[PDB]
Amino acid sequence: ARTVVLITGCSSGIGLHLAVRLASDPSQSFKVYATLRDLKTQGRLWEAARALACPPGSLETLQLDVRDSKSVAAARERVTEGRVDVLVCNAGLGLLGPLEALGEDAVASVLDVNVVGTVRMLQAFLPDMKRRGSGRVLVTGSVGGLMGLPFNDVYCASKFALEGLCESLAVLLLPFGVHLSLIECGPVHTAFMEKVLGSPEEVLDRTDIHTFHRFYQYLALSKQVFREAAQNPEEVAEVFLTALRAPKPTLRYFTTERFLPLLRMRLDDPSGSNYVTAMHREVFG
Amino acid sequence: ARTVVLITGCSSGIGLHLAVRLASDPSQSFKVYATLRDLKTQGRLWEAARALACPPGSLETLQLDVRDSKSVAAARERVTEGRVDVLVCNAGLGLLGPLEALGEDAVASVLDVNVVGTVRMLQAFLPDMKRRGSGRVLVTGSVGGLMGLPFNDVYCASKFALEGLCESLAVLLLPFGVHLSLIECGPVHTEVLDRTDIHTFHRFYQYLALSKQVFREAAQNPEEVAEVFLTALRAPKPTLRYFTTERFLPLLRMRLDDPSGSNYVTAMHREVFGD
Ligand SMILES: NC(=O)c1ccc[n+]([C@@H]2O[C@H](COP(=O)([O-])OP(=O)(O)OC[C@H]3O[C@H](n4cnc5c(N)ncnc54)[C@H](O)[C@@H]3O)[C@@H](O)[C@H]2O)c1
Ligand SMILES: NC(=O)c1ccc[n+]([C@@H]2O[C@H](COP(=O)([O-])OP(=O)(O)OC[C@H]3O[C@H](n4cnc5c(N)ncnc54)[C@H](O)[C@@H]3O)[C@@H](O)[C@H]2O)c1
Repeated sequence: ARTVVLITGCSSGIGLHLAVRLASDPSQSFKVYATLRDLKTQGRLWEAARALACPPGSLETLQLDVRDSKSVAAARERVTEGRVDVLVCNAGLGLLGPLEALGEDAVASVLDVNVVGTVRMLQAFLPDMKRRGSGRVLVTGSVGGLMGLPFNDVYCASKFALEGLCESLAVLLLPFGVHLSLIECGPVHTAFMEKVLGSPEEVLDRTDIHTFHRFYQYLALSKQVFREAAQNPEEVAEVFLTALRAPKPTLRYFTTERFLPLLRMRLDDPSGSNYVTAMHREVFG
Repeated sequence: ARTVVLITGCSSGIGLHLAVRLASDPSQSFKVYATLRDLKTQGRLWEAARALACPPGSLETLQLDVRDSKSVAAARERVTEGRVDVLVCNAGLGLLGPLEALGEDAVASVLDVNVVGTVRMLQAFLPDMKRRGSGRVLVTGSVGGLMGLPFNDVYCASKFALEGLCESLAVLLLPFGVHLSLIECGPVHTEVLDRTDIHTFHRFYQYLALSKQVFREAAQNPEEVAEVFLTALRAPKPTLRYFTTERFLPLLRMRLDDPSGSNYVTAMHREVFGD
């Protein structure tokens, strides 16, 4: 087709869905390069695609491991049209747990994938859009990049780190015609969190009884939030899509006004003391 | 003495000035574990402290490299007292430039030192505090951790990573007696050509030039920053943030005013590039 979109992190969730929405889109507009970290895990994208009947050629998958800077370089050359209209930054990793119980390897893959991963991504793909003076970069936000969430500290820094990188490049990209937009999402129903929790034992050995106590409390709180407010991957799909569509795009797109109030309280209290109060209260009463 | 403080990056700047000020406080109450990356760079500290009259024993130095879990562990192991009343997470690194011009290694070091290094201290030190149900963590934050800066993306992400990381413990730690705080700072005294394209190149150079003017306009002294740390340190109800200046408050308030990030991007693009 004609608008060339490239998405990172597609064997499931937001990537998968964002991918097949676009490949299936009726106006047959974009050609979607669904990249997966490990190509062996692609059957789900494929059925998805068939399930919505993406016309043949509207979608190609590639292997892209955001950890691997050659892997990135590699994907790129495999893009036939010699351009990327919209480049969607989506690969992520979660990390839930008492600060002092997280593995060193794990704090480093979260920041490698979440932060270094978007960095390596944008580095490979931004240059050429700057040249053409046209280009669109979409980056999956998280409420956790705007406000701090008990027991998700490392995850929070990466989401927070992502707004640091983005609003920073946004100021420089203005005049190029390359538009950067983070897509902040609240809880999305994808099993991003299924991949996230060690077991009681781990937690147990790893931390104090008190803290061990606060974690299940959050855990039970979060679940309830989840079950009461998560959106579907297809909903969020639609949000990249609109921002994607918009002719003069803002820096942020909300997938929900859900947390809006709370994001305001923050902004309204610079000592950051009020927000802490609430969160604390809302999470542990 | 009694308030045992452990502080990172102290051979120069805020670490040096915070380390000694404390050691020489007139209430002769803090014990200062000033730690450095290379002990072969510790003259000024000792010189400062010697020149400042510090109670014999009030100051000591350990070799910590926040990039090394094992180096973090031993420093910890060297705190004879057995508690840590004030842990000062201060070690940081800048990284500047055209993003597509930054090397992978520079990028990962700034994330290792600025972000993974505060994770390490915190995990070395918060459990004991939780236990005591007492302990203050002051963290050296930045302005660039508060809002985007052209040609500083990695840095800004590291510093923005700090905020969320600290903002996150701030909520949990509440109940255990521990308090966390970032001393938000402004400027403080103390391959490109090949890797980027023309337009990006000039902006880059335009940015630099203006930026060195503003630093000299803005830059405060370490002496001043340490005074904010100290205030914070005495706050019975110490907030999550403390600011060493109000130059960046307006901009701050702007940013929090338009959630879509649009105004800021404009204001700031404007500010760095006039025209
Ligand atoms: N699930 C939620 O509730 C939620 C909320 C807001 C934002 N997010 C963000 O959305 C994105 C996708 O999350 P999801 O909910 O779809 O979870 P998911 O795990 O279902 O999908 C994430 C995708 O990227 C991943 N990925 C991990 N490591 C990778 C690597 N090295 N290279 C390439 N890809 C890698 C996964 O393999 C998967 O393909 C991430 O940025 C996540 O942080 C998720
Ligand atoms: N100076 C400014 O204008 C300014 C602005 C805001 C925030 N900051 C922050 O101040 C902190 C550093 O103070 P500075 O800016 O005066 O820097 P500096 O370069 O003067 O500080 C040097 C000290 O930290 C170093 N260091 C580097 N890696 C280290 C590590 N892994 N462990 C321990 N020490 C390490 C050296 O050992 C030395 O001990 C960082 O958080 C920096 O981001 C400074």
